[PDB]
Amino acid sequence: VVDLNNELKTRREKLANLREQGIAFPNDFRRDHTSDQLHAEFDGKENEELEALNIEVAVAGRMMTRRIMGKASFVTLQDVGGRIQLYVARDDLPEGVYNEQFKKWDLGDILGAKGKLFKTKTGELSIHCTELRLLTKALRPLPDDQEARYRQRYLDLISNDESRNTFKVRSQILSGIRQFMVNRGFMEVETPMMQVIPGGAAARPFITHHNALDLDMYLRIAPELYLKRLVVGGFERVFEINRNFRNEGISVRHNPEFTMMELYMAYADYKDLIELTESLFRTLAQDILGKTEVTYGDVTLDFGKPFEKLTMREAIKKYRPETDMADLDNFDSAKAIAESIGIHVEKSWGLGRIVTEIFEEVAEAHLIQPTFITEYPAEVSPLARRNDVNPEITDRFEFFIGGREIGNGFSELNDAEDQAQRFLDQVAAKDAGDDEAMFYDEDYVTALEHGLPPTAGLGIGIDRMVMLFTNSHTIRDVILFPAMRP
Amino acid sequence: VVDLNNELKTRREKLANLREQGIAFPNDFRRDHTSDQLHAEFDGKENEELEALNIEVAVAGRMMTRRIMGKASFVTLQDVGGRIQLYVARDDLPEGVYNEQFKKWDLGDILGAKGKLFKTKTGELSIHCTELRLLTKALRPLPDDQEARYRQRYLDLISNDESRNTFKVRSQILSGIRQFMVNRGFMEVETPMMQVIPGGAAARPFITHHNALDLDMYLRIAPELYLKRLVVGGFERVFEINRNFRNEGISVRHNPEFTMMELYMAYADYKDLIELTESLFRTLAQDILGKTEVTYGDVTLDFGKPFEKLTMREAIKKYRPETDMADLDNFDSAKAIAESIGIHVEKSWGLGRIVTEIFEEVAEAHLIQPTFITEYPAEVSPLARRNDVNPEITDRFEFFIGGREIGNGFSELNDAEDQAQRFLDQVAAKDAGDDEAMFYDEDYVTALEHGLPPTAGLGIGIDRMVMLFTNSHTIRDVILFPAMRP
Ligand SMILES: N[C@@H](CCCC[NH3+])C(=O)O
Ligand SMILES: N[C@@H](CCCC[NH3+])C(=O)O
Repeated sequence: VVDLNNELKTRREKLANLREQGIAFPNDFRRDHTSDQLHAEFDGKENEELEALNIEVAVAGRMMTRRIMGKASFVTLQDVGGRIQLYVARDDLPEGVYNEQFKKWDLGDILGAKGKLFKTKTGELSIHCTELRLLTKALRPLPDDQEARYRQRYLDLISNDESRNTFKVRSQILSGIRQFMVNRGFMEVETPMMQVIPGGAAARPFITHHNALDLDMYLRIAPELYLKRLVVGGFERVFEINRNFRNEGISVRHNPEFTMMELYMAYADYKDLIELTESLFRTLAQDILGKTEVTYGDVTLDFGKPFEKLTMREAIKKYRPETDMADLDNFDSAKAIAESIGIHVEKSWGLGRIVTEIFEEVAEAHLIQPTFITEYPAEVSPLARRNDVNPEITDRFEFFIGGREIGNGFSELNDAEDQAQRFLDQVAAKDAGDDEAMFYDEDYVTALEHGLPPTAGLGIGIDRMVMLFTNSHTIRDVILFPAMRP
Repeated sequence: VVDLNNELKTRREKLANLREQGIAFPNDFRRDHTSDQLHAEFDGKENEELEALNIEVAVAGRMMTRRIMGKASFVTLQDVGGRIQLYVARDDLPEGVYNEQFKKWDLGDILGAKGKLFKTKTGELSIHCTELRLLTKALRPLPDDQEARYRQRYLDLISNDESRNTFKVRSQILSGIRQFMVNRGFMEVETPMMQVIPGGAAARPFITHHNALDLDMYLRIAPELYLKRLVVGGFERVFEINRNFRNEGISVRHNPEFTMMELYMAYADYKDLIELTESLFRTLAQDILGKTEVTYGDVTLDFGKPFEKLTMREAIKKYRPETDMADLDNFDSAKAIAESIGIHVEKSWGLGRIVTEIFEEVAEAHLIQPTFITEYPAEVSPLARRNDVNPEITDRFEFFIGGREIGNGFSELNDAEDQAQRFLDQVAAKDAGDDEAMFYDEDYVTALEHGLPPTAGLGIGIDRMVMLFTNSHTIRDVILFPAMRP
């Protein structure tokens, strides 16, 4: 309440005094151990050992908790790898430090300590300090909606062990993805974030202006088209992990800027990539989580049993059994069905979009276990190769875990004449009402004209993947600094 | 001249015919070797061996060159890892293929081939084809200012072996940087690209608007301030490799969006990072280039001899020996010197800026061998810890190789009261004429108030590093898709 402004004014005056005494913010203390290391190597030893071993250490961290017992105290110190106990004794430190200084410090303050190890009555490992000092004065006290954890992630990180575990694991996932890709000869590239024409996905984009060149640019909604140019140029196995910016809304399972991986391999089809995705997940879970059966909320995600495969038509029939599939071949009856399950059909929608929507509604949520849905109507797949036997559908697949879309992949359209026509279609839909349709891209049609080998491309939502790997149930739990509404 | 439009119209009609015959863009051919692999494992064998070994292969690539010799031909095929020879014989292929098809294909076309290996009269390894077919029709012919190589990098990549070598090595550098960092316990993070207030460097930024939140955002000129928040939160060894966007101009050694690495380690100072940089380069060169002495243009960069260390004052005196250092302590005389060497002094400049400028001019170009310049006036170092003995300078360093700045690092300012005052300074300079000054950042002052441990941070220009590693002499040689003027 008002506790805070007193805390501020006290911590304030304490610093102005520290300045008069000398150098308030020293940067010469050097530690040599972190809690996790100390615990790891020494929690298996007893006090008869330690006293005789006489192993001295130096550590630094944030003073979390301090139990003052007159002429001796106990402080809990928290560093990058955990918390460690300190026994602070007035006579075992230099003269005056414990009284004129230590007792005058505050919780939140960063300290440095050095002393021999031992174990307290409780069995906890501790450092009997011979030296201890203030490194950084916390002008503000430790912490105390749940959106506070997102406006000031450092506070959350200091407090919540799980967050720090979550992100540590995120790094392990990326590191493991890269290790995996390179092992299959994929080379990582960096294409532009700014683009003169945005594309490679369906989304309203962010506009920016290059002051100098008098030119509007765009934050990339996807790097797809540039990565395919690299395949034209002869990089036959490229992948890229980085942002995309979609001017959508901050609806919790969304963030305006997220992390995606795209990978392309020439002389392969969507199947080759379906099978690649399997190994990616099944291998990462095993390596990063030890087990193949993985707990996510109420369910146990079985990454060990072969991922399920259904075509869209199959999925529609499986989750809406009363469905007369024959109605899905006709426009009026398919619109009837779509509206009978409560979908508002846009004026710009054609049959394939309607069917795709119906699938979205009736089935997506039920795909809890790792699932691949295949064979999408051409309409909704502007960059995908047509199917040989049925041109009305494309060699395309989506991938779902936990009722969410974790992946997307297809046999690439390298038919430039067709690719250009699908752009005109996308441009028509845009004029017709679709704020998410694609822009026509001449330079790309051209790149294709020079020849794009047959190729299969795969996109994967890195954030959502981490969620399923760390048991997070909002994307804001896997993004260090989510975009917060003012 | 007009050759092109004939080539187009011919390649056009050839495709319309292919469509009538069947599926023009097949995606079922599967290769099993790349040129580099074939050359690597088989260029050490003679023809008496090969004929008896009878090793069959399948490959695919772009038809680069075709010497038609009547009832037999030779084609050069180029894939991700090089070129490989094909012996195409009318009778050794299925009936009709060589005449009704092969001879009707074009250069640029992507093909797939299968056949037994052997060696021609010249000693070159080749594939005596039993099967060969068209995968992708090149509706446009192969290639033929030098800016063409940048407007259509796929063309350049197809033609120029060195480009493809350059980028392959870039990947190796990044991969090696990450390997290096993680080996020292650094954890990689991803902070925002969009930011409500831009900062962490001096540069005019790119503005964008989030349509929904009615809020202007900015492309990050640097991620510095967010990475330091992570150190407040307890990640004591973080690093991040990703873009920065500076609304500068496309002046060849610049690109509006480039790749930077930042790394922070708590309980360390600028020295600890100077020494880290040494190992980074010396180790990468050795690993990636085999040698420590490395050729760059006219000079041999000696990464083996200990990097040179000079303070700015030292450097000024070394490259302008007639300089009376005493004049550098006074404002009018230091401005006199600056203007006597042809520097226009801005109305908003103070002594430290003037001296820094003088250094820039007189010395930067001469720093050819790996060099660290230390001790920068406070004025030009808004986020750096003051020096204990001399508050007028900061514990800061720049790093130079080849007359260019490859690095930047300092002991971090964790004095919130001072940090806020330096912002007011930056805000003053901005109002006074500096299009590159910093914005005031409240949320950051606050993060510091909660306490930032003593820390040292290091920034490194990844692109410029690659240049020096691949002998490129423009940044546009290390960026797959440089920003080209319309
Ligand atoms: N660009 C796609 C991912 C790759 C699709 C296959 N070419 C997306 O944003 O979903
Ligand atoms: N943010 C700096 C790099 C890190 C400086 C040390 N904290 C730059 O853009 O040059």
